[PDB]
Amino acid sequence: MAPVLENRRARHDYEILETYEAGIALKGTEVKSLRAGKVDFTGSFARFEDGELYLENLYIAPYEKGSYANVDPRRKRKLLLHKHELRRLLGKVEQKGLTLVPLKIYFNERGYAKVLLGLARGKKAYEKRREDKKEAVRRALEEL
RNA sequence: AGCUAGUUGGUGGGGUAAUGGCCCACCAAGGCGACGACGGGUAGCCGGUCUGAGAGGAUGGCCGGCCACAGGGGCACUGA
RNA sequence: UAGCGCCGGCCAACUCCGUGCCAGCAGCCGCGGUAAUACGGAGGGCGCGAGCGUUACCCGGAUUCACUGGGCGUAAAGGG
RNA sequence: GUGGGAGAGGGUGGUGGAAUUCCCGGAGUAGCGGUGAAAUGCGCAGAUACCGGGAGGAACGCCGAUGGCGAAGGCAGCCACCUGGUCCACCCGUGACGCUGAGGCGCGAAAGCGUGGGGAGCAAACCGGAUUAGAUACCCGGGUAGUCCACGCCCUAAACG
RNA sequence: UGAAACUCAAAGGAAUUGACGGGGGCCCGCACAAGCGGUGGAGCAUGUGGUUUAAUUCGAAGCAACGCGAAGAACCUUACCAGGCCUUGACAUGCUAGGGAACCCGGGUGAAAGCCUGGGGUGCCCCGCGAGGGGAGCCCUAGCACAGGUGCUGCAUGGC
RNA sequence: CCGGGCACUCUAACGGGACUGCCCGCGAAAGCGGGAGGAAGGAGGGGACGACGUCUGGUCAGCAUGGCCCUUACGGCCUGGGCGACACACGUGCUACAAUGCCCACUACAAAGCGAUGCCACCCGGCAACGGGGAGCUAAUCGCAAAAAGGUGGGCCCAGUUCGGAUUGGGGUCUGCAACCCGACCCCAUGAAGCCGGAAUCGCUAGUAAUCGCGGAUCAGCCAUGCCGCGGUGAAUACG
RNA sequence: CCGAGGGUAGGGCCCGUGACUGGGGCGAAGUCGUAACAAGGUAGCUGUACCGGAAGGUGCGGCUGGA
RNA sequence: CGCGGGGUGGAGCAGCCUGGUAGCUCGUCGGGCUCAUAACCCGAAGGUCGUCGGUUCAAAUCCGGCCCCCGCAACCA
RNA sequence: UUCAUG
RNA sequence: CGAGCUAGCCCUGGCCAGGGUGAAGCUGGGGUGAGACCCAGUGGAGGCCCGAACCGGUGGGGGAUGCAAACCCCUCGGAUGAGCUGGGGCUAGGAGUGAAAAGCUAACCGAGCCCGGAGAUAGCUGGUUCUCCCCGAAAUGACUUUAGGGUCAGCCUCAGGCGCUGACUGGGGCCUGUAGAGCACUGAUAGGGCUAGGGGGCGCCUACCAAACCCUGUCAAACUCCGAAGGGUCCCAGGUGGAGCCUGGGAGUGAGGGCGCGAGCGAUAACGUCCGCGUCCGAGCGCGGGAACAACCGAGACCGCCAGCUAAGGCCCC
RNA sequence: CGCAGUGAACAGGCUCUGGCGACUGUUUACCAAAAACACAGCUCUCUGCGAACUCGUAAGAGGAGGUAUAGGGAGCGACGC
RNA sequence: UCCUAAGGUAGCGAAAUUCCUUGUCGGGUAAGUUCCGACCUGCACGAAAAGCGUAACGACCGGAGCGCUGUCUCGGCGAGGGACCCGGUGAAAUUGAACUGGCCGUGAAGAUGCGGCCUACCCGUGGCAGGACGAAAAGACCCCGUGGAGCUUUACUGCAGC
RNA sequence: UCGAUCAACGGAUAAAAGUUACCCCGGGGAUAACAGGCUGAUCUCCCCCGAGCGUCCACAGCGGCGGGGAGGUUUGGCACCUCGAUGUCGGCUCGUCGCAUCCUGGGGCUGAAGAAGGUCCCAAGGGUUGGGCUGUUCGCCCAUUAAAGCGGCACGCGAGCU
RNA sequence: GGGGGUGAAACGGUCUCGACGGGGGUCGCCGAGGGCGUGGCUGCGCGCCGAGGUGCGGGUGGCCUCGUAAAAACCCGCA
Ligand SMILES: [Mg+2]
Ligand SMILES: [Mg+2]
Ligand SMILES: [Mg+2]
Ligand SMILES: [Mg+2]
Ligand SMILES: [Mg+2]
Ligand SMILES: [Mg+2]
Ligand SMILES: [Mg+2]
Ligand SMILES: [Mg+2]
Ligand SMILES: [Mg+2]
Ligand SMILES: [Mg+2]
Ligand SMILES: [Mg+2]
Ligand SMILES: [Mg+2]
Ligand SMILES: [Mg+2]
Ligand SMILES: [Mg+2]
Ligand SMILES: [Mg+2]
Ligand SMILES: [Mg+2]
Ligand SMILES: [Mg+2]
Ligand SMILES: [Mg+2]
Ligand SMILES: [Mg+2]
Ligand SMILES: [Mg+2]
Ligand SMILES: [Mg+2]
Ligand SMILES: [Mg+2]
Ligand SMILES: [Mg+2]
Ligand SMILES: [Mg+2]
Ligand SMILES: [Mg+2]
Ligand SMILES: [Mg+2]
Ligand SMILES: [Mg+2]
Ligand SMILES: [Mg+2]
Ligand SMILES: [Mg+2]
Ligand SMILES: [Mg+2]
Ligand SMILES: [Mg+2]
Ligand SMILES: [Mg+2]
Ligand SMILES: [Mg+2]
Ligand SMILES: [Mg+2]
Ligand SMILES: [Mg+2]
Ligand SMILES: [Mg+2]
Ligand SMILES: [Mg+2]
Ligand SMILES: [Mg+2]
Ligand SMILES: [Mg+2]
Ligand SMILES: [Mg+2]
Ligand SMILES: [Mg+2]
Ligand SMILES: [Mg+2]
Ligand SMILES: [Mg+2]
Ligand SMILES: [Mg+2]
Ligand SMILES: [Mg+2]
Ligand SMILES: [Mg+2]
Ligand SMILES: [Mg+2]
Ligand SMILES: [Mg+2]
Ligand SMILES: [Mg+2]
Ligand SMILES: [Mg+2]
Ligand SMILES: [Mg+2]
Ligand SMILES: [Mg+2]
Ligand SMILES: [Mg+2]
Ligand SMILES: [Mg+2]
Ligand SMILES: [Mg+2]
Ligand SMILES: [Mg+2]
Ligand SMILES: [Mg+2]
Ligand SMILES: [Mg+2]
Ligand SMILES: [Mg+2]
Ligand SMILES: [Mg+2]
Ligand SMILES: [Mg+2]
Ligand SMILES: [Mg+2]
Ligand SMILES: [Mg+2]
Ligand SMILES: [Mg+2]
Ligand SMILES: [Mg+2]
Ligand SMILES: [Mg+2]
Ligand SMILES: [Mg+2]
Ligand SMILES: [Mg+2]
Ligand SMILES: [Mg+2]
Ligand SMILES: [Mg+2]
Ligand SMILES: [Mg+2]
Ligand SMILES: [Mg+2]
Ligand SMILES: [Mg+2]
Ligand SMILES: [Mg+2]
Ligand SMILES: [Mg+2]
Ligand SMILES: [Mg+2]
Ligand SMILES: [Mg+2]
Ligand SMILES: [Mg+2]
Ligand SMILES: [Mg+2]
Ligand SMILES: [Mg+2]
Ligand SMILES: [Mg+2]
Ligand SMILES: [Mg+2]
Ligand SMILES: [Mg+2]
Ligand SMILES: [Mg+2]
Ligand SMILES: [Mg+2]
Ligand SMILES: [Mg+2]
Ligand SMILES: [Mg+2]
Ligand SMILES: [Mg+2]
Ligand SMILES: [Mg+2]
Ligand SMILES: [Mg+2]
Ligand SMILES: [Mg+2]
Ligand SMILES: [Mg+2]
Ligand SMILES: [Mg+2]
Ligand SMILES: [Mg+2]
Ligand SMILES: [Mg+2]
Ligand SMILES: [Mg+2]
Ligand SMILES: [Mg+2]
Ligand SMILES: [Mg+2]
Ligand SMILES: [Mg+2]
Ligand SMILES: [Mg+2]
Ligand SMILES: [Mg+2]
Ligand SMILES: [Mg+2]
Ligand SMILES: [Mg+2]
Ligand SMILES: [Mg+2]
Ligand SMILES: [Mg+2]
Ligand SMILES: [Mg+2]
Ligand SMILES: [Mg+2]
Ligand SMILES: [Mg+2]
Ligand SMILES: [Mg+2]
Ligand SMILES: [Mg+2]
Ligand SMILES: [Mg+2]
Ligand SMILES: [Mg+2]
Ligand SMILES: [Mg+2]
Ligand SMILES: [Mg+2]
Ligand SMILES: [Mg+2]
Ligand SMILES: [Mg+2]
Ligand SMILES: [Mg+2]
Ligand SMILES: [Mg+2]
Ligand SMILES: [Mg+2]
Ligand SMILES: [Mg+2]
Ligand SMILES: [Mg+2]
Ligand SMILES: [Mg+2]
Ligand SMILES: [Mg+2]
Ligand SMILES: [Mg+2]
Ligand SMILES: [Mg+2]
Ligand SMILES: [Mg+2]
Ligand SMILES: [Mg+2]
Ligand SMILES: [Mg+2]
Ligand SMILES: [Mg+2]
Ligand SMILES: [Mg+2]
Ligand SMILES: [Mg+2]
Ligand SMILES: [Mg+2]
Ligand SMILES: [Mg+2]
Ligand SMILES: [Mg+2]
Ligand SMILES: [Mg+2]
Ligand SMILES: [Mg+2]
Repeated sequence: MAPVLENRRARHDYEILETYEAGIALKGTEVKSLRAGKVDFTGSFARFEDGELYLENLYIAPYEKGSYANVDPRRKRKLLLHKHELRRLLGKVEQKGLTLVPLKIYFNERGYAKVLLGLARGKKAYEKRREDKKEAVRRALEEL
């Protein structure tokens, strides 16, 4: 029921080489909050641990109908890919120096949520500032 | 930014070791106030101490002087 | 018995490793994004040493309340 | 003080023409208006332009300026009245009467407000026309308060040299 | 008349060098204008985006990437994917060392590579009519340092 | 083709020639407007040439290279596939959409080139691509080679056509161990879209644009219509 | 009589708090316009009034820190 | 609870005439412009016409009736 | 003389 | 005809005890250049304040055939004003007057009262006065500005004429399409088999997820291949009865109701409502039973009788 | 001197707020006195005087022996905005 | 984006207006459907049928405190005038006759009167009011009347006036 | 032969709309609102079947889908008495009754260790509070209580009152 | 206290919009996770009972030798 979400800083931070419509296996209740918009990806990507992907460190609120049936909210959820795609990205992590970041969590005609993963390079826009006068002149005094 | 009505002054007392509205009677309208009265906040004050180039700024612990307090407040007695 | 601070500049004393805008540092400027003399450790150094640092407070720097010792066109400031 | 001087200094009272609008009459005919270009609008109900007469309001072209006066605001047709400031000369008189001034008091553009009056132009608001993505704006048509007078308040300003 | 809380490490004045201007002046270039022929319409070729894919290798991204690196992709190229495989290896040597030392011929398994496999067997250092032994190139085995990377980073770089 | 021979065109060295050099007008001078002679004019026309630096431009995938990472794999070998896929979009080009055009024949006219495991003359065979002999060339000597557009005179008759040549089927030749993904051509069928193009946009100031072919590179073949060069015909306009 | 203290009633000053609200600072590369600085594409700023989501616009006047 | 009024493109709406002839703005997709997004320009495309049953040759059109939405009433006691 | 933003 | 109440106005008289606040002025002072202004005093202003008379009537209580067809008590509002009030006067009926309520206008005003038209009209309610005897309804249809009324027909009576025709029955002959029942049609249908179009991957393909057929099942007011009881009509008969048919006079009635049966509406509710066939009450509750009780059961009251037999119902007593 | 001194009688309960109406008034005689009506004030409109308007068939009268700062009507109802 | 002539401005705002509604928060109270202050998805405020304020004022209306109290928990006592007794004068509305019990039924559907039972000597006086569908007013609400008025109007038709 | 949405269609006028809470008259229980009645759809109660819960186990407690009643207190339906009047909501006052019980007294089961409680059977003899808000019955609360009963009696009660 | 409504969207008809692991099943040859294997093929099969060996030997039970009976230490302390 939720619209397309946004990984705001990752869309505006990492260069998206290509995408995948991945999948998430929700571990039992973390559904309606993601169906109402409670998701914040800041400090999260999708990390493998030697066989499979987990969407790491994603904070979703435990739903308030479960008065005591809450879940640890920022966890590593079992992401879903294909198997050749999965071992492909498992290779590509060590081939190219990537980081695998989500872009959105959008729903399909089966009424399911799919986390749109995407590749990174870094998109290094960070300006290493040119040297001010009071360091260039003491480097020049060293050069004297 | 006005304040004060024992407030300001006199006379006559009373009390005090003693002057004094220190307190009481009667009369007189006075006393104070932008040189900061009144109200509020803060504060023991000073020799000093610290700092400062000096002027000054801060501070008043210990030591020394003085006031005030002795659970808060009032009150006299005794006695120099 | 020798420790504590500090080593980007101010401020005396610099390399390596680990970290990768994270963990963290910080008094200001700012460092941190994969070669970090600014973070964490080691080496080395510097300062002080039974102390070294931090904090708060005060004075100095602050000529930044200017009496010594500032200004007022445009900088804050001329009153219509 | 004596003699003058210049001045949009201020206030009162008149007064003059141009121009705008409106009215009235004469003529007039298919448009005028408007912009960068248009439409809105005004117009065959005789509009625009043109002539003549009248009303009435406001500002005063040229002179006129890099001018003058005023303490500041400001102040501009001309006349008269009342009146301030200021300057020159004479060196005539007073004999330091001086200067600045917190608080005061007065003046204080323009806007604004009150009570009347006046209302021609201009014109916030407002309505329309385009404009533009949108336009609450520029541009254009209209259009009230206001602008104006008198009294009375407001008392700010890039009240700046 | 006129605060503080809180916040900022600046706010700001003049001036300089630039950049910019829907600012000016002057001057220019196929920049416009004047022309002629095109593209965009169509079919194809090639390159690219995207999608697909097991992979559709990667890089280039306004001008200044897009008939470009690619002045030759059936395999080679090929870096990619799939599968068969090999491990100090296609290679550069250099060491310890039983071995074979230069090398030729095939057979079998196999998609090929690879792996398994049998017949001829070295002048020379040499003391040699001697048994031969130290032992010099090269080559295979077991190892060693290492080779290798079209893996990343052209904001760490040279070069261009 | 030579016998005689080099006159020339040429070839490729070395030289000259063009500099405001002359003269006039303007002008302080530089220089400008013009003229003459010259083959040429006021940088004669083109190249190569691209400053200090910017875009933290591009390339670690041409190489070199610091750093980090893989080291029975991210290395290495091979077979096969892909790099060519396709719902579409884009960029650059090519052919087109015709009668100034197209088809067949015939005859001209270039420079630049490039070739001993190559270019292949000239025959024979095959309509043809090509195949079998084989001449010459170590190449101003032989070859690619035909030049095309032009011209000649025959066709077509404004027609989606004798325009167009995409597509698809069939017959084949070469290269290569190998043409199915995916080669090039040849031939015979096929004959589509397309009848000058939206909003926009590009190229060009003289041998330029336009049109036409040729060569080369890499290369077994080739994707080539691309690129790099060469010449043939050869404009309009630039008021400003 | 005065008298500390207590009460009552009403003042003053200061402080905490108060649904809600007006603004203010400050966040993350939010939305919305483009007001300013270039004749900021309507010269700007200010007084004041009115209006307008909003910067702002317009009127009257000033100023030049505009031509 | 009863009247009457709508249902039409992603949304907002014209409509559709006895039934046969369906569109408009914005949005959309592709292009063009732009350094890039806006804006603007060019090509189209999109709809079981509220479901359902009815007479009809044929329904979106006309007749019912049912579901959502709108506007009304729900008065006298 | 038009025309908003990174 | 009334403004003798009241509402307003005109003229002319009256009335308002007493206190209190302290306005403008005026006087003096402060101030200033002059003032504005600010103090004190003085003054006496007011739809000013408290408050009696007076006017009014706010809240409550009493009163309620009262003391009174508006009162009394307590409490209140105004009380020098838009005041109150005496006298003299004006205005009058769709008109006056109104500080507005449609209030007031002679004790009841959305149009006074009195007389007259006028014995208005009343589809309405009431009421209708002696006796006996005979016969005796209806509450239905059509139409109504009609629904409580009326016209006509139906039912009723009277008189006359006609003379077995009448209700009822028997015999015949028909008509019809209800109850039943059945799928022959129009539809709805349940299970199984067969098999056209969509759904599972869809190339032929896969469960009654699905037409027609097919056996077996059913249902219908708007279905009938059938279809009775009956009912209607005609004829031939029985039928002498407050039977009929016709003409004329007089009507009443057109609010019906219960019960039974057939149905509708409702809920397979109502002493519900609307019909059809009756019946009964209406008008027979007059009587018996039902405990009582119009319509249930029995039965049609001319009168009498201290006779009898009986119906429904009873038989222990009441 | 009383418990008590307007010693009896007459003789205000007050405050905080909020609505509505500015206020004082006036009304529904005889169930409503109010948040109604009026009210000064505000604007609109009409009327140049044989005035509009009103009453009356007409004269005539009110208007008014008034004259736009005046009358008639309508609305709102002090004041502030 | 459609419609309009135009889409409600300021100021108010669950209101004398808010249906849902006791909106939802606050405040007061122990507890507050009312009150006050707020927020405003205002069925349906809103600018001279004026809007929002407003000091004074009000026999207005709403809500709180304080004081005081028989208003009340919850009543009590006492006086006076009636009431009650006696003497005097002595009305009234109403009235079918009444020799007028209660309950279960029943009946025009709410009985003293009918049936069954159960109580019950005849007659008063003072009382309370439950019944006699008590009285009063030929319902004042509703309906019918082809009634009647008042009033309105872009009902119809006239007339005044113009 | 033509002029009728004279369609209110056997056609009142050739021509006609509203309102009355300012009302008035004649009438009606022919015709409503209150109440009663008949009914019992709805409402309240208990009653069957028992899927299914209740870890297990239909039944301690529950009880789908459905069914059968009772009671007349709700909202109604019907219009039968009353419109020549049956005064009408609530409160006060006084009560009285029913049981389908809220306590209290008994008791059964219990998923009843004890204390509690739940549910069901008997059981009206006695109770069943004081407040805040609202006109309120009813509710929401406040503080209690052993419990703060559900009703009827013309939604008891106005010839008793407000 | 009841009526309405959702707390993943065709008034049914499918699938984890496809994939990830966790459960189970299918397919094959890969010959082997395990193994009955299985016949063309192709033997004389060598363990007891035993003692010993390298530079001064605790180790090392057959890591080797060998039959009327006897041979070498592949490593460890290693002055
Ligand atoms: Mg940064
Ligand atoms: Mg940086
Ligand atoms: Mg710096
Ligand atoms: Mg002493
Ligand atoms: Mg003293
Ligand atoms: Mg100092
Ligand atoms: Mg003390
Ligand atoms: Mg003490
Ligand atoms: Mg002493
Ligand atoms: Mg140093
Ligand atoms: Mg970290
Ligand atoms: Mg540190
Ligand atoms: Mg690193
Ligand atoms: Mg480092
Ligand atoms: Mg300091
Ligand atoms: Mg200092
Ligand atoms: Mg000084
Ligand atoms: Mg400044
Ligand atoms: Mg200044
Ligand atoms: Mg003047
Ligand atoms: Mg001057
Ligand atoms: Mg002198
Ligand atoms: Mg002004
Ligand atoms: Mg004003
Ligand atoms: Mg003014
Ligand atoms: Mg517009
Ligand atoms: Mg004004
Ligand atoms: Mg001023
Ligand atoms: Mg100002
Ligand atoms: Mg100035
Ligand atoms: Mg100035
Ligand atoms: Mg431009
Ligand atoms: Mg094209
Ligand atoms: Mg084309
Ligand atoms: Mg690419
Ligand atoms: Mg390029
Ligand atoms: Mg290939
Ligand atoms: Mg290949
Ligand atoms: Mg080896
Ligand atoms: Mg880096
Ligand atoms: Mg570079
Ligand atoms: Mg040249
Ligand atoms: Mg590298
Ligand atoms: Mg790379
Ligand atoms: Mg290299
Ligand atoms: Mg490899
Ligand atoms: Mg390629
Ligand atoms: Mg092309
Ligand atoms: Mg041709
Ligand atoms: Mg060549
Ligand atoms: Mg040959
Ligand atoms: Mg050659
Ligand atoms: Mg040649
Ligand atoms: Mg073209
Ligand atoms: Mg164009
Ligand atoms: Mg070539
Ligand atoms: Mg190529
Ligand atoms: Mg953020
Ligand atoms: Mg601006
Ligand atoms: Mg701007
Ligand atoms: Mg601008
Ligand atoms: Mg402008
Ligand atoms: Mg400027
Ligand atoms: Mg505004
Ligand atoms: Mg602005
Ligand atoms: Mg404006
Ligand atoms: Mg459409
Ligand atoms: Mg729609
Ligand atoms: Mg009503
Ligand atoms: Mg333009
Ligand atoms: Mg623009
Ligand atoms: Mg923006
Ligand atoms: Mg008379
Ligand atoms: Mg009067
Ligand atoms: Mg005086
Ligand atoms: Mg007085
Ligand atoms: Mg008075
Ligand atoms: Mg009275
Ligand atoms: Mg009084
Ligand atoms: Mg009074
Ligand atoms: Mg009084
Ligand atoms: Mg009289
Ligand atoms: Mg009247
Ligand atoms: Mg009347
Ligand atoms: Mg009358
Ligand atoms: Mg009569
Ligand atoms: Mg008559
Ligand atoms: Mg009738
Ligand atoms: Mg039947
Ligand atoms: Mg059938
Ligand atoms: Mg049929
Ligand atoms: Mg029949
Ligand atoms: Mg009738
Ligand atoms: Mg009878
Ligand atoms: Mg009987
Ligand atoms: Mg017998
Ligand atoms: Mg007294
Ligand atoms: Mg009043
Ligand atoms: Mg009255
Ligand atoms: Mg009053
Ligand atoms: Mg009254
Ligand atoms: Mg007069
Ligand atoms: Mg009013
Ligand atoms: Mg509200
Ligand atoms: Mg409320
Ligand atoms: Mg509360
Ligand atoms: Mg209350
Ligand atoms: Mg409203
Ligand atoms: Mg108005
Ligand atoms: Mg108000
Ligand atoms: Mg009052
Ligand atoms: Mg109260
Ligand atoms: Mg009492
Ligand atoms: Mg008796
Ligand atoms: Mg009875
Ligand atoms: Mg009897
Ligand atoms: Mg009684
Ligand atoms: Mg009665
Ligand atoms: Mg009656
Ligand atoms: Mg009638
Ligand atoms: Mg009348
Ligand atoms: Mg007429
Ligand atoms: Mg007629
Ligand atoms: Mg009719
Ligand atoms: Mg009346
Ligand atoms: Mg009235
Ligand atoms: Mg009754
Ligand atoms: Mg029942
Ligand atoms: Mg049942
Ligand atoms: Mg009952
Ligand atoms: Mg009835
Ligand atoms: Mg009645
Ligand atoms: Mg137990
Ligand atoms: Mg009881
Ligand atoms: Mg009752
Ligand atoms: Mg009563």
